[PDB]
Amino acid sequence: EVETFAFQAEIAQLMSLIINTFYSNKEIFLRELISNSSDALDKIRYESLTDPSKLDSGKELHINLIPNKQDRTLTIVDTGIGMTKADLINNLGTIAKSGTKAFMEALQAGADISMIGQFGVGFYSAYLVAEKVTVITKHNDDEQYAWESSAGGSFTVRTDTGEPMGRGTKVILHLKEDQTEYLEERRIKEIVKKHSQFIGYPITLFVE
Ligand SMILES: CSc1nc(-c2ccc(C)cc2C)c2c(C#N)c[nH]c2n1
Repeated sequence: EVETFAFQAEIAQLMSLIINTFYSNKEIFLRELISNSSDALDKIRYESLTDPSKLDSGKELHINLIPNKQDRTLTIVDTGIGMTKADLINNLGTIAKSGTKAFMEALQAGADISMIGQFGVGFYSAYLVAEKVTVITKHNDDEQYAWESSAGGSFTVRTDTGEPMGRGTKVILHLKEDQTEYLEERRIKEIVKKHSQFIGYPITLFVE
């Protein structure tokens, strides 16, 4: 069943900072998560220009936004390259130790939280609006895994059973009680239009 890991001290810190720092422009979380999905989809793309059997786990390269009012969740699904178990543990494939260093320094020197994606740690912006984040992932080589964290210094990794996905990553944001605006069609559309309107892959906003 479930393995528990300690975040590296630098990530544990960034996350406390993201969670605790007063910052009203929370919406940038969606641009950062769509920008990582797009990066993951560029990667599966690049790979398949030399090995087309890579697209056998699925040819459609896209991004879905799925809000669920009853579960209070907003899910970003992509059919990107996915992460193997080691990717997920090595904090979701990021240089997060060195990025938090560069980021926390960039903040000292006049940056604001909205620039987080320049240091390749934009994922953690999910903790502006979510109390809990589950990342379900499937890379061609490996199993389907679930990663989960409610911050506080640890995360879990397990094998995910059932809901097979073929290839990619889902980020499920369990929203905080007072960030439910991010479940509204109108607000999601406004934010994609403000910050993500020239992404290179179709983004579909699901209706409830
Ligand atoms: C390289 S495969 C991959 N990785 C990520 C991702 C990247 C970095 C981090 C810290 C976390 C995730 C889930 C996403 C992601 C996010 N966030 C959305 N799709 C993704 N696909």
